[PDB]
Amino acid sequence: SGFRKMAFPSGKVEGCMVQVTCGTTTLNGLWLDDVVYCPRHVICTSEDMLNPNYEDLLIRKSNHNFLVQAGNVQLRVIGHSMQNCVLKLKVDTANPKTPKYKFVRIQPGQTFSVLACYNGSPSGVYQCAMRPNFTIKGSFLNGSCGSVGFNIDYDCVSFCYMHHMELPTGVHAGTDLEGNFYGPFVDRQTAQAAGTDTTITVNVLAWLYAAVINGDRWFLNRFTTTLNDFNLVAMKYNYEPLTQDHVDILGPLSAQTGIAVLDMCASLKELLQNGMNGRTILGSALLEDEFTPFDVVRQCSGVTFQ
Amino acid sequence: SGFRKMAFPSGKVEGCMVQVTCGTTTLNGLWLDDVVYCPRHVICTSEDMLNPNYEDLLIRKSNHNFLVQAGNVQLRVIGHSMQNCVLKLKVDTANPKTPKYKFVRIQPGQTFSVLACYNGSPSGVYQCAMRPNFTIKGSFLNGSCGSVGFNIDYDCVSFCYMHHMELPTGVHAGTDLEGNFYGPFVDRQTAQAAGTDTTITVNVLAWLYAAVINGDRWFLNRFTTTLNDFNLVAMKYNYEPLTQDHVDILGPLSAQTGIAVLDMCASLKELLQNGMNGRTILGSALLEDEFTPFDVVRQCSGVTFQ
Ligand SMILES: COc1ccc(COC(=O)N[C@@H](CC(C)C)C(=O)N[C@H](C=O)C[C@@H]2CCNC2=O)cc1
Ligand SMILES: COc1ccc(COC(=O)N[C@@H](CC(C)C)C(=O)N[C@H](C=O)C[C@@H]2CCNC2=O)cc1
Repeated sequence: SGFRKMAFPSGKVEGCMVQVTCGTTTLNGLWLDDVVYCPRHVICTSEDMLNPNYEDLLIRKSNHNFLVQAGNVQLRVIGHSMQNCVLKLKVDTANPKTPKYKFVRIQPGQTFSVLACYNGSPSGVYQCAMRPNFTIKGSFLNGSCGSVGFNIDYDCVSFCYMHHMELPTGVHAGTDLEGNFYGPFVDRQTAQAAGTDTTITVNVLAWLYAAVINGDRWFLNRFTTTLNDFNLVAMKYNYEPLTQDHVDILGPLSAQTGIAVLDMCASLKELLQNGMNGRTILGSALLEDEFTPFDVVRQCSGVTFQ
Repeated sequence: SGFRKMAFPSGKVEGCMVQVTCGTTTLNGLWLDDVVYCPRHVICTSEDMLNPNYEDLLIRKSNHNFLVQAGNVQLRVIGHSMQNCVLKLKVDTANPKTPKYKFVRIQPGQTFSVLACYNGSPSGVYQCAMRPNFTIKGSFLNGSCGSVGFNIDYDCVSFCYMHHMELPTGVHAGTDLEGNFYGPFVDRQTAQAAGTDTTITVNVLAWLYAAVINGDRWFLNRFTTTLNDFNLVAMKYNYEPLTQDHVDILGPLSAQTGIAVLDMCASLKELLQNGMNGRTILGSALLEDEFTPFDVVRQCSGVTFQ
C-alpha cells in the first residue's frame, strides 16, 4: 500500500554524466559509447546568446576548445558536430558504463525521471511530466543544462529530454536527445513565453484509480456519463479531451478495480463541479495529473528493472 | 527556479541490493563488504510469524538454508548472526561496489530517500520523512522488506532505514540498520497501530522559505510573534512545538530571504487560522512538512555529490 511520486532508479544514467566546458561556459553532457551529447549553447558567450548564429560559432571552434571531464579523467575530443540544438563530441574513449539505451521523443502527458546535475555530478532525481504546452515544471539552477530525463522501459534506458532553459514563469524547456525542442522554443536569450496550459485528463483518471486501489473511495458515485458530455465538462474546466484511445489505455485499471472508465469520469465531473469539500485524495487537496496509467500500474504492481 | 520532491541519486545503493531467500520467504538484502543485512523475519514461516521466538528459529538454521543472489551470481553464506531485528549473513565475497558508508539512527522529522526493491532488483526511488509517530508514509508491496532508506551526506551513503512491515492504516514501520525499530513496533504479525501523528513545524517553515525563494510571497505579512504565542497556536492545530534549536537551524534561510523566523511564524499562524482561501503554495493546496531546512538549501543552492 501507499502511493508516492516515484522516479526510476538513476544509477545507469549516473554512469554517463560528464562535464563539458567551452570558454567560460560549463554544463553537463551525456557520454554514451564514444560520443558526448550536450546543449549547443555551450559554444556561446554573452554576446552570442542574444541572437547566435550557431553554424558560424561552430565553424570557428576546434576539438581542443572542448574540455570534457568524466569524474577526474579528462576525455580527449577527437571530433565535433551539431545536430539541431545538440552538440555531439566524439571522444577517444568509449564509456565502459554505457547502458542499453534508446532515444525517444515523447508526447505531451508522458512522465519521466530527471537526474539534475551540476558540473557533471548528480544532485538529485525527481519525476516530471511533459505539459500540454511543452514545458516541464522542473527544478533547475544555473549550470543545470545538459541534465537529462529518462524512462527505464524494461532493461533499456529511454532518454527523452535534455534541459536547455528556463522561461519567465519559472517553468523549463528543452529538447529530445536529437536536439529538437519540445514546443516552439529556441535556444537564444529572448522573450519567449509558455502558452496557457491545460490539465492532463487521462492522468487525473489514472490517479483516481490509484486512490481506489489504495482505499480512497469517498469520491465514487453510482452514475456514469457519456464521453461527449464528459468532454463538454472537461472543456469548461480547461481539461484536455478524453479520447477512446485514453479509455482503452485505462482498461487494465478499470478491470483491476471493477470501475468502468465512464463511471470514474462521472466521479471526476462531480469533483470538478463541487470541489473536494475539505477532503483529500492520496494526501492531496488538488487533482493530480502527473501520473500516467503506466506509472500507476508500475507502482501498484511492483514492476522491477535490471 | 522550481521546487520538487527530490530524492538522492540511487546508484551507489543500487550496487548493494541482493535477494535473500530462506524456505519459501524471499526479500531484499543490503550487501556491504562481505556482509549482507536483511530483516530477520526472513527466517519465519506462517506459523512462526504470529509470535516467533527468533533465537530458537535461528539456532535451527544453517548457512546452507540461506540463498543469496547478487544479480545472477549466487553468493555463498559462510556465517550468520542476529543483531536485534536484523540478520547478518557473512558471505565469501566482498561487494566490489561497496560505497563509503555509515549507519545512522535518525530523529523524527528527518527525511530520506527510499529505494524500493523486489527480488533484489530496484523498482524506484522516492522521498520520505520519519513522522513524529515513528511511521513513514511509503509505497511498499509484498516482497519490499529489506529495501533501505538513505541520505548522501557528502561522499558518504548514510543508511538510516530498513523496511519491515505495514500497519493497518497503510503506513510503514522499520528499523535502523542495526535492527532497532523506530517507534514501539515489533516484528510479528499482531495488532499494532500507529499513534496519532502531528505536523512537523520546522519543516513547514522551511518549505515556506522555499516558496519565498521561488517567488511565492502572497502569504507574507508585516507582523511577528513570540515563540510562546506561536507554540500555543501550534498546539491548537496539532503541530509540533518550535524550539530555539529549530529557529537557529532556520537561520540560513532567514538570512538568504531577509525574513526573520518569527515573522515567518506569524505568516504560518495566519495560514493555520484562515486557510489559503483557494490559493496554492509551490503548487500545493495544503501545508507541506516533508522538506527539512537542509533539503531546501540543497535544492535551492545546487549541492552535488560524488
Ligand atoms: C539564473 O536565473 C536565470 C537565468 C537565465 C534564465 C532564462 O535564460 C535561460 O535560461 N537561458 C539559457 C541559455 C539560452 C542560450 C538557451 C540558460 O541559461 N540555461 C541554463 C542551462 O544551464 C538553465 C537555466 C539556468 C537558470 N535556471 C535554468 O533552468 C532564467 C533564470
Ligand atoms: C499484502 O498486504 C499486506 C500484508 C501484510 C500486512 C501487515 O503485515 C506485515 O506487514 N507483516 C510483515 C512481516 C512481519 C513478520 C513483520 C510483512 O509482511 N512485511 C513485508 C516485507 O516484505 C512488507 C509489507 C508487505 C505488504 N506491504 C508491506 O509493506 C499488511 C498488508
